[PDB]
Amino acid sequence: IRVRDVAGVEGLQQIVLRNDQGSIVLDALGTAAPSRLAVKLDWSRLSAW
Amino acid sequence: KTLYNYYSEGPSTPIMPHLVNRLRGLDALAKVDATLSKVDMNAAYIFALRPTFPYSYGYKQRFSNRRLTTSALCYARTGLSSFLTVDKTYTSNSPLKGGSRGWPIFNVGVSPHVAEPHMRTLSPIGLEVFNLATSQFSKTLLTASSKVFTQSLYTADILSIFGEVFLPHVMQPVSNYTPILVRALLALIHILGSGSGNCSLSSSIFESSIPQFLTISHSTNMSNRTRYCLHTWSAYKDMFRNGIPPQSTFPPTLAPEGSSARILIPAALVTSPMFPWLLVLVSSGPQFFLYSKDASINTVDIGSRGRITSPIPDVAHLDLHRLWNLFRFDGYRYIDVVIVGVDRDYVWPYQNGVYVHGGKGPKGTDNYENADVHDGIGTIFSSFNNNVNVQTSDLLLGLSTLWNHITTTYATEEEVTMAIKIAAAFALVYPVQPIVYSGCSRALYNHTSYFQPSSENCYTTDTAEVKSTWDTVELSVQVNNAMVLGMTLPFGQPTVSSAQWFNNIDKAEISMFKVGNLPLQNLDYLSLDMMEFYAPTTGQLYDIRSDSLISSAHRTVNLGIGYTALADFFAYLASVPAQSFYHNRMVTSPISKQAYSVYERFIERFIDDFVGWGRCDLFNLDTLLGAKRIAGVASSPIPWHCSLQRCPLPIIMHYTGLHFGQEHIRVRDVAGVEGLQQIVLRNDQGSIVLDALGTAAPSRLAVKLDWSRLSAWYSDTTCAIPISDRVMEIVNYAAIWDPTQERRATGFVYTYFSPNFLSSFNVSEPIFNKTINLTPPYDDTSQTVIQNLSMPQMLSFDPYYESTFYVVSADNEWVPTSGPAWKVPYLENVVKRSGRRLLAELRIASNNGSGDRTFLDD
Amino acid sequence: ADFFAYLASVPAQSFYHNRMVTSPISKQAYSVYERFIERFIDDFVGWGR
Amino acid sequence: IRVRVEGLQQIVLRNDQGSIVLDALGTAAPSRLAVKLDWSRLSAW
Amino acid sequence: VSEPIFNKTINLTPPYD
Repeated sequence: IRVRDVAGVEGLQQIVLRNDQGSIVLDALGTAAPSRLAVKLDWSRLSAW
Repeated sequence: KTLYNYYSEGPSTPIMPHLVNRLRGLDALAKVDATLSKVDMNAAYIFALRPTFPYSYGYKQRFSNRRLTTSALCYARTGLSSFLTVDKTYTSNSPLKGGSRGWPIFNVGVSPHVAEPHMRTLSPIGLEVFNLATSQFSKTLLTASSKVFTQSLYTADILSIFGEVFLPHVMQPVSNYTPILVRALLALIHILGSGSGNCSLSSSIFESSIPQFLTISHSTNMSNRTRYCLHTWSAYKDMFRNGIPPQSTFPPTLAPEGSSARILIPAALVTSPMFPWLLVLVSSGPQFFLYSKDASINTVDIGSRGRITSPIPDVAHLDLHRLWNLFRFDGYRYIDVVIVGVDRDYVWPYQNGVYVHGGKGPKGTDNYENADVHDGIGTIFSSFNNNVNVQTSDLLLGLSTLWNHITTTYATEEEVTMAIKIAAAFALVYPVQPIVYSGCSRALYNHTSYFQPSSENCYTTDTAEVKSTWDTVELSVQVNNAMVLGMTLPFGQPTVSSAQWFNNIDKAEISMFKVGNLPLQNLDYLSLDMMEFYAPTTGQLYDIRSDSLISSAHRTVNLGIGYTALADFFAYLASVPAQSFYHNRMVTSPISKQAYSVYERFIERFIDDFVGWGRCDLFNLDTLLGAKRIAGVASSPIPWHCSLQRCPLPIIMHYTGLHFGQEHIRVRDVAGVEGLQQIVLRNDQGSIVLDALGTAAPSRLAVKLDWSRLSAWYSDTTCAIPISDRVMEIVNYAAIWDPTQERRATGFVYTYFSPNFLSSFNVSEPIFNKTINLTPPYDDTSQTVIQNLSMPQMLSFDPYYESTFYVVSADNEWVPTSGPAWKVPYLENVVKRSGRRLLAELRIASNNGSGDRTFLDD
Repeated sequence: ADFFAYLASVPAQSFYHNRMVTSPISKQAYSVYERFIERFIDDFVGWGR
Repeated sequence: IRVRVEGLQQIVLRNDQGSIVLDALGTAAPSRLAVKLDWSRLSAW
Repeated sequence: VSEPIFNKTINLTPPYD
């Protein structure tokens, strides 16, 4: 379980949705779920997930 | 570098060099990316003008078994972002919750000092004129070189009308654009609003966000206007003898109103959006008043537990002033605007019905003969007309364009830096400091003159949730006047001037005393640069953030908050009591002027060491010593033991490096009497009456030799403030013993912030719109215990002479060297970027795929 | 200029009669495009852009 | 008997209305230990 | 005052009383 304070945006991804008029509608932060290959190379990723 | 380096560094023994070096380092860290007011205006504005200061909070108690908050997270902000008043057309007298009857005016004068002009390079035409004027002639009657003698000293027949008009300036080419840059920074910050979002005297009404729509109001009485005349170049030069207008027009600084200044602008630059902002920012102000278009949408009321009520109960009878309305600037009173290169049928592209001297006339005729004088900037371009609704982005577009043009073409890095530092002195506005008072223990009732608990200037208006017991201010007329008179700027100066607009009568009251002064902008430099007689300085910025108005404004607000924090630190070191800044500062104990005599030394040394401007323009005692005093407002019975402190403690720790962590709370068992003193009182019969234990408060010299003593002093004397009752836990065990007081026993003072205001700290950005949750969902400690963000007790109740005083045991069971028995609030600064700030950083640093920065990187 | 507008992703519709009332993409596109234009003008023409 | 550098103290007292009522200079009477270590201090006293 | 100009806005009163 992670308790980090975060000040540098490492590991973060911007999630954007835009309508047909070109205007942004969501613009939310997000973290990427690990792939099964990633856990195959490092099983602790599954524990973190 | 914010933490790790700076948050792990504490104060050093020579404290002024340490504080100045830290402030320089923090200014280098103040970074809002310039390519952010491109994709998201509002987020960039919020980041620039309303910074956050994250910190962690906790409490400690010795024998509790109750959970209590341990590592909470909060975001501390300072300042008024706008001002709430009764509307102009309120004919009633019933008090309105949050609506002040009037507002302060922070009147700024014209400095007697002149910004030092640095050297400039001439353009090819200026160089031609210089070479002509320095050439060798025979001065015979055959050529025109004799006309300087046969016609007049001021003849154009050798250097043209232009080289003749600009001859003194091309003999010695210099310029300085600091005054206009200062006015630009101030206009941006005052229109948008720095601070915490608080927008009232009520400490609980908050402005939802940066306003989106503004409305302009004219006032003949309050406004500080400039008179304008419009001429074509041909018409302007035809009103002087043999043509040839005067060479220099810069007036003496003591008499800017004596003559008429002129500005020479080519026809190409007139249509620029920066031109009306050029006429503003160099004139007197405010020439018009700015209000939020609708107060119901952008104002909220925050309860003591964080509940947000969007429509506050008296929206329809309130006006939300911008800080623009609270400041008054002195500049030029008469300005001639001369357009160069237009025909005799020239038409003023802005406001209709305005005819340029020598342009198109009212009847459709050309070569208009009258030089009409227009009173105020609003009588020309209609974008500043009365009752005009505008969106703030279009209003500030011209300001941003002006800043970029001047800084990238005419100014230098030194001018921009100096303008930022000067503007910081006027960038923030704070309310009168609220303080509470613990009272003293019943066991010491006969040895005190301050037995009962009390509070001063604690005003809240939320009725949705339960109100804190310390907030008992009733906003009557006299109290409203006193609280307005207590409001201060970052260096602590209050204002004596104020305005008032209700019923249907518009009235202003300006005093001779001024909060400060700004230098005049020399219009000759502007004319020379727009007429292209000086070479541009385009390659002399060296910084980045200087070409952008918004990044510079962020630097200015950061510096201004730093000024406030350092001023509070200095007031603590100088032992300046909070009451020395209230409305009745001049009629209470003589300690006020004595404290000023030390406070001024601290501020003057800081300003000389860091800013570099003339000190008297940025801080002086005139408004402090010119206090008016309201008769019908008696002061609360509180001892003068707490310092000035307009900022919460975490901000002060950010700017000074003070450490107030949990490691300073003492839990010793005590078996040997080390560090203890016996406090004895005897009556005239020789019998003992008190015989109490006590610990000696540290002297300022002791903390100067060891700054950790100050951290320990905070732990030994601070208690968490309760919500529902006026019984602080500390008074059950401890009291102050002051031999310099006739009755030696007192309680504790504790600068106050109120739970409503503290709930605004629960969100990482100051946006409050009924979808934000300010209530801590899994911690109920704040339901009964308020954070204590006050600076500790003052360490000296006499500005000049040092006398030891003590914390004594009031109950005879608690031993002072054992440690506190109450709840002790430790603190720590934390580096933490908000989610909104991280999203913006991803936009402009990892998802920025603009064509430039890819293809024009070479 | 056409090549720059392509490299700067300046849409064709940002030069129509209704370029201001259609989308906020237009102002951003102008901001990007003017940099290419000024850089070229200074590098080649030498006159004041 | 003295007839003519700084071993004195400024003694301050204030009342409830923040007003200084004494603001006077004073000098400390010697302790009996000081008299024991220097008997001329009693003569000065 | 630094200059011999005295009309109406000049403050000739002694500073800080």
